[PDB]
Amino acid sequence: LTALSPRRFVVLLIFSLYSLVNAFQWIQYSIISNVFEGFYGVTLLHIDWLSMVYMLAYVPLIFPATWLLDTRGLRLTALLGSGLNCLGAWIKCGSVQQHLFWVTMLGQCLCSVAQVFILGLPSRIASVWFGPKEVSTACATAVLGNQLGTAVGFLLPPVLVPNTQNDTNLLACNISTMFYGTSAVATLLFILTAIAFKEKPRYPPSQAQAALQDSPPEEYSYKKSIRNLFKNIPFVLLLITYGIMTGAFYSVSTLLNQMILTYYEGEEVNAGRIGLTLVVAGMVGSILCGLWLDYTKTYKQTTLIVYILSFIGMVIFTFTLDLRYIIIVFVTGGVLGFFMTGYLPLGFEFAVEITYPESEGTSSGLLNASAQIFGILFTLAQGKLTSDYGPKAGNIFLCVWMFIGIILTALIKSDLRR
Ligand SMILES: C[N+](C)(C)CCO
Repeated sequence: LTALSPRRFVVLLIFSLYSLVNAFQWIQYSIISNVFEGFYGVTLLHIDWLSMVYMLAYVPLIFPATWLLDTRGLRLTALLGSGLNCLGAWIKCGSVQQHLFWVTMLGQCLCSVAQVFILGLPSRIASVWFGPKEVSTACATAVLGNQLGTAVGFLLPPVLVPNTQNDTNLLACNISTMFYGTSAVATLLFILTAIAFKEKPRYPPSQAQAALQDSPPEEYSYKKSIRNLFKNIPFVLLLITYGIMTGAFYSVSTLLNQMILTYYEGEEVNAGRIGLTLVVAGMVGSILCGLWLDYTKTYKQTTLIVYILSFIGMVIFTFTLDLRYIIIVFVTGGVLGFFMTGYLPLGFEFAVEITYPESEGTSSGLLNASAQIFGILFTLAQGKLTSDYGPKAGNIFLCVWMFIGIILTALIKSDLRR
C-alpha cells in the first residue's frame, strides 16, 4: 500500500530551511573576514579556521554519524542537526566582545558538528518521504537549499555588518544583530523540527521504500564497503577530481574577501554580491544539468567538458581580478561559478554508475569527505600564497590543481548515458 502524505512538503521545507541556515553560518565570517580580523584582534588565519572547522569536523564524524542514521533513524538525526545548529548560534551571540574569539570558535565548532547530520540527509529524506517520480526533484531541492544558504551567507553579512572599524561600539551592535537574527531563525527551525519532523510516513511512498521496510538492513559493515570502494580505480579517480573541484570552491569562498579587498578597498558589499553571483549562477547550472547530458552523451563526457570549462573560468578569473574593474569580476565570477559549483551535483550523479551495488551513503560520505580534505589543503595553501605573494599566486595554485583534475577525469573508464 503506497500513499503520499502532505507532510513531505513540510519535512522537505523544514530541512531545506535549517540546512540553509547551517550553510549561512559557515561563510558568515569569511565574507567579512577583514571586519572580524580587526574586531577580534586576530590574524586572517584565525578567521579562515572559522570556515575550515566545518571541513575538519566532517571527515572523522561522517561515518559514525552515518551509522547513527541507519540505526536510530531519520528523526534523531534531524533533531541533532537542527538542534546543534541552533545551539551553536546561541554561543556565537555570547562572543560579541573583542576578547572572546574562542567563544565564537566554540560556537562555530558546534555548527560544524551539526553539518555532519545535514550534508548527506537530502538523499535519505527524498527516498523516505517522496514517491518515485518526485525523488530526484526532492533530493535536488534539499541539496540546493545548502547552496542557497551559502549565497545568502555571501550577501547579508556585508550589508548587516559594515566595516565601521573606527567605532567599535556600533561594530559590536551590528554583529549582535546578525548573530541574534541567525539564532532566532535557527531556534525557530529547531522548534518546528521537534513538532513536524517525523520518522517515516504512515505508508511507504514508493514500492522500493515498501520493500526496504520489509527488509531491515540491520548492520552494513562500512569498513567492508569503504575498502571495497578503494579498489574501484574509476571511483578513486572520481574521488580525487570531485574533491579538487569542490575544494577549490570552498577555498575561493573562504578567501573571496581577501582577494577582492586586496585591489578594491572598501568593497565588502560588492565582494558579497560577487560570491552570491558565483553561487547563484552555479545553482542555475545544476538545474540546467540533465539537459546537458543529452541522449547521446554520457556522464563521463559531461564531466570532462564541465571540468575543462571550469578550469578555463578559473584562469579567466585569475587574470581579470587585477584589471581594477569590479564589473568584470561579476561576469567572471558568474562564469566560474556556473561551472565550478554546477559540477557539484554532476560529480554525485557520476558516482552512481561507477558505484552501483555499494550503498549511496558510503559513496556520498566519501565524496563529501574528499571535498572537505581538499578544501582544507587548498584554503591553507592558497591562503598562505595570497598572504605572501598576492591573490594571483593563490589563484594560479588552484588552476594547476584544476588542470590535474582534468587529466584524472579523462582517465576514468565509465560510459553510461542519462
Ligand atoms: C557545505 N558547505 C559549503 C556549507 C561547507 C562545507 O565545509
